[PDB]
Amino acid sequence: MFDIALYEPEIAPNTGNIIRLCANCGANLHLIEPLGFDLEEKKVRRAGLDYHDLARVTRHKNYQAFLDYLEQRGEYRIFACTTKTTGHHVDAQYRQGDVLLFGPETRGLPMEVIESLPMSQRIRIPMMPDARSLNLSNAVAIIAFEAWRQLGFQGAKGH
Amino acid sequence: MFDIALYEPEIAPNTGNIIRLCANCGANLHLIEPLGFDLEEKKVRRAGLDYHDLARVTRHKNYQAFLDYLEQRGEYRIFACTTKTTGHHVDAQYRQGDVLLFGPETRGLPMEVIESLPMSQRIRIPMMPDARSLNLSNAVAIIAFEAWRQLGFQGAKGH
Ligand SMILES: Nc1ncnc2c1ncn2[C@@H]1O[C@H](CSCC[C@H](N)C(=O)O)[C@@H](O)[C@H]1O
Repeated sequence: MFDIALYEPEIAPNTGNIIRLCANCGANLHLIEPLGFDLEEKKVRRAGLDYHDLARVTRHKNYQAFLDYLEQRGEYRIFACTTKTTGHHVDAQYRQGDVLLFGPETRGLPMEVIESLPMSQRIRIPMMPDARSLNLSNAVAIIAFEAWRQLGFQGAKGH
Repeated sequence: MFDIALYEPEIAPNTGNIIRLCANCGANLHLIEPLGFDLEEKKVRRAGLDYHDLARVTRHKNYQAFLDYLEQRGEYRIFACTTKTTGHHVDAQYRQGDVLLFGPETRGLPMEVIESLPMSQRIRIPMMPDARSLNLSNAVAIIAFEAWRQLGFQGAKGH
């Protein structure tokens, strides 16, 4: 129903956490190369997963490959998840086909990518005043579960 | 505000993640001993933390020490994150003074602790069927940011 996309993810445990999370809320996961890690079976199993958990995972050679993929697939909206905007994750009206795009742990999303999208499709999780940024998988968790809430948790156990 | 409490946390990176998270949303963090790890200065620095992040952290000898601390301080409600209930994190009405209680990664909260609280104060995060459990930090993030949302993000940058 909606997808999650990591731009050049750097830290493996984060991507592990985000794979569990996508299974939990039923999102597909997009990893835009280059990655700071391999999905080697031995590291994947050490973190309590296996090859079947990596079915929702699609790799792309670069950002433009990722855009070409979405166009040739169906209707979509990209949301740029960044500290560098004024609009909250709760003020966006989410819908089937949306893509939540997240920046790398260190540099964050490139200015060009964020600027390619209108204000309405840029979203910041509120933070205490003396705070620089959330851990990547925490940001994905928060924004993913706000989108899912707005979609009435379509497809959840007992719901 | 509201607080977060970890019952016998076992895995260090999770608790590191959760200390950053408490600073980011301005919650106090309660660690109920025994822990599965030491908080040695060299591991704390390796995980990108300092004195200021560790001021938010209060340790308790056991569950009852944690309860004694809370009643010596004012009104409070404990909310337990558990799979053993029907109520979603969204369906609870959170309020200033509430405490979000989380079980150890490898064990979950003791039956007795969950049973000590009424149905309304037991909460589960929605899950798609037959999905691996969330990383503990992500579960804390989801429930913490729902409580914060209901409190209109009191105290966030520019509020
Ligand atoms: N408050 C917030 N709102 C929205 N997304 C956030 C966020 N905090 C982190 N993220 C997401 O998590 C990614 C990794 S954090 C990167 C920021 C970097 N440490 C810096 O100095 O700026 C971000 O690019 C963004 O997509």
